[PDB]
Amino acid sequence: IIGGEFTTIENQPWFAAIYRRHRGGSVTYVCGGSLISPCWVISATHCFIDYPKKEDYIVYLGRSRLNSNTQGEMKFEVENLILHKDYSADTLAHHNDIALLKIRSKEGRCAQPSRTIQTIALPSMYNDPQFGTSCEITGFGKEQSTDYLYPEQLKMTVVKLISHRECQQPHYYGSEVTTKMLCAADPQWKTDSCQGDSGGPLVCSLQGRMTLTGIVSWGRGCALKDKPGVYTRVSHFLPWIRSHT
Ligand SMILES: N=C(N)NC(=O)c1nc(-c2cc3ccccc3o2)c(N2CCCCCC2)nc1N
Repeated sequence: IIGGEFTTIENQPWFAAIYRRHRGGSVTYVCGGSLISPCWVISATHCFIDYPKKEDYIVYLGRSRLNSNTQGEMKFEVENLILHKDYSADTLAHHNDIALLKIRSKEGRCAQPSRTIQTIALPSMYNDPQFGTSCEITGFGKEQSTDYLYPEQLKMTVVKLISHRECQQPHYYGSEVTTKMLCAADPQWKTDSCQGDSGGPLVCSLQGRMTLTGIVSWGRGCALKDKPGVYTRVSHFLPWIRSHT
């Protein structure tokens, strides 16, 4: 997250931290995700497509820091890793960039909700907020495009939904953005998602309820003028989600 503010998991209790085990033993951060039911985390396919073996991954819920344990956190193995069959990537865009992780503990349990661990509601079909609506994004991604390190503390920021009509402008993304994507950005371009925020939540208030509107997917750079964050449009994938859970 470029700009924004540091936060703790209580603020975004559905946020899932996804890591990969390396051949050799080291464990590195991969991507964010969102808990949509006790046994299911939703994320982005591009996070896993290189290393698509479920045994390689560790998922934490209730975790506020990248490389230290948070009191009350829970750790899971990935029982199922479900990537979208119609995934495709070009130079920039990732199409159908959505993935489901079924989580199970060593002792065979799913998430136990708590102050730090809660599910997020999915939107109703083809129902998104109007453009200009402020939404929140959360993650452990880079604080500056040029940084080598990820932040140790979770962050969040606010971005505003941009219309399909504005996003498709040539100086924005042209035809790279589809109707199954959403664009969001800061009016000054000063705050944004970045590398390591992929798979995390874009959350909007929809009919007086915090709702998973988008999943962090791609962008050209981070916090660059005329280059919004692009998000998988969750309200266009409900049959896929319902079917695969
Ligand atoms: N909100 C956005 N505008 N953009 C995004 O969400 C986004 N950006 C980048 C991004 C591009 C970039 C270029 C130079 C330096 C750092 C960079 O990070 C990104 N990476 C991070 C680069 C490593 C491989 C993974 C792709 N993923 C995103 N999902």
